Amino acid sequence: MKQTYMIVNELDVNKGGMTTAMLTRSKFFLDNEISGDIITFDFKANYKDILKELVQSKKMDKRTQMHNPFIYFKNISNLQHKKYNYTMTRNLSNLLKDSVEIKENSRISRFFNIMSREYLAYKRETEQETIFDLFKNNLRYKRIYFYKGKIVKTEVFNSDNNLIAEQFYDDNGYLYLYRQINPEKKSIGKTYLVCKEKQFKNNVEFCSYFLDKLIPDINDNIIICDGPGSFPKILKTNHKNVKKFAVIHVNHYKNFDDTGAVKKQEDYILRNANKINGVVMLTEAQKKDIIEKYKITNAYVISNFINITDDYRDKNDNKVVGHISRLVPQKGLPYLIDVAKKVVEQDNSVEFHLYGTGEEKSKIENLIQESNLTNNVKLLGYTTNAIEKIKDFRCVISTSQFEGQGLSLIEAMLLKKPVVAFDVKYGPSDFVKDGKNGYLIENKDIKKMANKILKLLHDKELSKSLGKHGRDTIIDMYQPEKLMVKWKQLFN
Ligand SMILES: O=P(O)(O)OC[C@@H](O)[C@@H](O)[C@@H](O)COP(=O)(O)OC[C@@H](O)[C@@H](O)[C@@H](O)COP(=O)(O)O
Repeated sequence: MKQTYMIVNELDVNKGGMTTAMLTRSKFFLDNEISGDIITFDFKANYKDILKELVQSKKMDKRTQMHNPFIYFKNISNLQHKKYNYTMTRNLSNLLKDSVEIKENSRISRFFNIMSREYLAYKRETEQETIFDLFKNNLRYKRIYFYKGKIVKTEVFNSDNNLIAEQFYDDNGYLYLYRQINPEKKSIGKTYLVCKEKQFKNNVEFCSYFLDKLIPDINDNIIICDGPGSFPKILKTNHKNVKKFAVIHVNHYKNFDDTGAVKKQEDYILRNANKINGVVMLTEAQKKDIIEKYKITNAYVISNFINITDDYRDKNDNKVVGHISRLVPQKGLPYLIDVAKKVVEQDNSVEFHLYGTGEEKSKIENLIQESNLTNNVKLLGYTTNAIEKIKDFRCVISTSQFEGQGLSLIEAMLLKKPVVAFDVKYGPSDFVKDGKNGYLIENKDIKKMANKILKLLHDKELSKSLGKHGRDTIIDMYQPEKLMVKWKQLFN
């Protein structure tokens, strides 16, 4: 049967967006006898520890594997030697051979050659990590990295101490990879593979070659590009039999813009749409605006699997409005404090709870101070247990000006809760049924959002009845077996 290779630049912990969605997608795929392997392109010396924590935290599937061009070309370079080459290590043992070791503490140390009458290098020693910074006239020109007893990587610097080149070593202590890095532009340039004895113009070229070397061109092996900046590496491949679909996650338009502009990264993925086997997106509304901005015929509509099956008995009848989302501009919290100003104007017993951490903490604190809704509108901060404090809220307001699918609300609905959400660009219009499960209010209409939010708070039954429909509405639209069937229809 057919095997999948999802694509993104990096994978780590504390990443809860694209990564979570890609990793969730893999789980369902394996259950439908299709492999959901990930492809990354960055160098992590400890990439093995990061992958094990994700599996242990039940965020990654044991069956999901990760392909990386540092791991791949190391395992191939490892084959061409038998013994460990301590050449680099001894070259360093030879640079510091006759130098005084000034141990500043248990971690920091400096080497001084009496004959050279100048400090030669610095040593930072920690648990399983030892770094060497080498100098010439008190100017850093090199950095030697050690991890698990062996040299893993060396970094070369210039006069301005800016990174000019990186070198990657295999498990037999040999140079298998190295690249040029533009000093000021901090951009990856001329990449040189050693075991292939090949030269790549940029990282994009190298990674295309890495995909050609990893994914065997065949009708079965399908490539799903999820990372927007990862697409050039997938568009410029030599595969002729391997299928390639792109997925637009967030809203494609340039955020908080009225000029009809589209984010550069996401603009390029849609202009080369023809070259791909199809450009898939979460909402049907985006399939229209995409056939408007790019007149595409390959655009498909498949939603990101909903991993929420929460069933509970809501009895907490308290006048409280909840908004669990990061404090990013796209959430438009300033509208939420306008809605709160009109809500607390009629009913002074209505409390506003905002949960999350981000770039607008001081913006909201000065906004809450204005109008003096201090005890009413409060910030609860980051919380692991979202469901528990959500179960307590009477209703969930979304003042977000743009969104991908409205995951924040799709979750509040699954927690049988009413939702007064602003009609968003590819947002609530897809699930929020005005009067049936919530209140889709036209954007920038505080007054319309306020009176409706008050109506939910002033009707213990209506709010519970609307919310009861909410969970059933989401379960009905977003069905795994048919979502998987939509995926299968693209693969077949
Ligand atoms: O041209 P290159 O030199 O090869 O590299 C420059 C390139 O333009 C960058 O690598 C891209 O910004 C990164 O590409 P991606 O968009 O595929 O990276 C994914 C992104 O970093 C994303 O934020 C990540 O998956 C984790 O997100 P989350 O924490 O929301 O789940």
